[PDB]
Amino acid sequence: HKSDALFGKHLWNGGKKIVVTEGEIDMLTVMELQDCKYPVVSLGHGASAAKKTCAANYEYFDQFEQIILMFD
Amino acid sequence: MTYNVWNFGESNGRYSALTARGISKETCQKAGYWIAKVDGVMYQVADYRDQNGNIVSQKVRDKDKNFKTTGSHKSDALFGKHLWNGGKKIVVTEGEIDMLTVMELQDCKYPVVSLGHGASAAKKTCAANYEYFDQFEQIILMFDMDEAGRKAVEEAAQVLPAGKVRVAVLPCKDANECHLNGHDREIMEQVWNAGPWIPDGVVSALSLRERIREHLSSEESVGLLFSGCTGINDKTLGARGGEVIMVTSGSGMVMSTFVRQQALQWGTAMGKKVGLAMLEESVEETAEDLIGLHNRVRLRQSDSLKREIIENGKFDQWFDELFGNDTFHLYDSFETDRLLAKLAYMRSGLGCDVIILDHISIVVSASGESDERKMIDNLMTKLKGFAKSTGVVLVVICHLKNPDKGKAHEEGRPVSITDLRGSGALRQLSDTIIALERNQQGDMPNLVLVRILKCRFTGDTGIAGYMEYNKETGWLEPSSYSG
Repeated sequence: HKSDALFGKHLWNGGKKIVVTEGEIDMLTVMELQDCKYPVVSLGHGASAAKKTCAANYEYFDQFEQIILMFD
Repeated sequence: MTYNVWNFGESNGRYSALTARGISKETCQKAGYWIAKVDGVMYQVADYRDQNGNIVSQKVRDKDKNFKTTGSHKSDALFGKHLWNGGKKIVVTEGEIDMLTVMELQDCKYPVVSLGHGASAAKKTCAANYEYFDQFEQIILMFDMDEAGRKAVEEAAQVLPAGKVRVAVLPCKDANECHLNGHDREIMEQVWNAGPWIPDGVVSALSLRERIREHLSSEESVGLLFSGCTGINDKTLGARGGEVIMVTSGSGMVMSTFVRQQALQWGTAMGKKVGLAMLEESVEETAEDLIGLHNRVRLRQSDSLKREIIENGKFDQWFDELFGNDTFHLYDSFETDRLLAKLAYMRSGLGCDVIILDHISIVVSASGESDERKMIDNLMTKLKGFAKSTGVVLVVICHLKNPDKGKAHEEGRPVSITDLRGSGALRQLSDTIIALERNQQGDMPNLVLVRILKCRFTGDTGIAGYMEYNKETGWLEPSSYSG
């Protein structure tokens, strides 16, 4: 479980907008409500490792136009 | 083991016309798009076969927009592939349905295959097939007309053979959206004779019509008029968005007022939201200086009046008056990259249209590096980038190095672009250069001159008018003056 883990990450390479949720279940949620058509990933160690997991992924996230942090 | 390939007949198969898509029955029949129905529900089955003819895999659909993939869908799957072994030209579409489309419009006489995992696996599916595709003279990539769809094309052509690739350009999302009442003839004009490219920054003029039109209406000739000296305006035609205005001069606080004044009238007379990064002074401080300036009184510079308006309610009144239109916002301090970022969110987040950055001379934080000569330039660019990239108006204040030649700055001495600080970046990257001179020991110690030192948009430059300091109100008033 590397310091840059994002659950759902492999689904999206680019886009106009990517929601990023705290945990896996919440990702599953946004992935519904949207009929799984847009991007959602969840924090790999979520909660506390928000800073590390994120900066580990600058490039990946910059692939999208706006990053919507939907945390607790 | 892996999901068995779906037997035709076993599953109640029919080669029926897709009435929903304008694909004929005869069409589905040739590419191998058949309609089964197993255990009750009716599925759409796409038959992927290798060049040898044998069915290697299936991609099955149900109504609601689900899937089910039979056989072994290898990393090189091309739907339609088995139909063409050679040719003068082969269209390559994103999905099965779009393949069925080109296969129509052409009476199924020429070659079309669709990507096996299409969308995202454009690079892999394609390079897997170098040999197969090289069997044709030119490869016409007819992918989706969106974000990821142009990307697909790019990654595709990269791995595809030599000077054969040409990009398809349709009026709508995909080749089928076109067919589904619209422009069959638009698809056609592409199959024959499409354009060339895997250029991520090269942009043929033709392909700019729309971007241009919308520009012409959006952005504005007489952009934001300098205040306090028609002249500045006459010669520069204002501060057009995405420009980078650079105010400079000698000891000029004159300079820091001038900018301040502008901030003022842009954020009040005009509707525009100003953003201020006054790196010299505090955020409280500059706010005061605005309020006082807006009320034509030297506010900070007076113990008595401060007290007076705090008590007589005039402060909360003036403050509301000036500020309460959420129009001014200030960067408040205590890096380069770090600054630039803040400035950006002013633009992007709070969406101000002017950012005034008072005093470039202050670089600040990332210390192990030589000449401010060099670095001044590095910043300069990021700024011009920020500017043009985002269309914000960026006024940038900047202070002058000091002659070594005879007459000083307060001796009026005029300034040239050579006279310029930096080591070229500003002397370059800036669109308009306004300088202000002030011979503070002379005939009019309060008279200040305004050179336009440069102005891309017009190139009309030179002396552009005079102003006079009212030591009393604090304003750079406009003045009568010439020869």
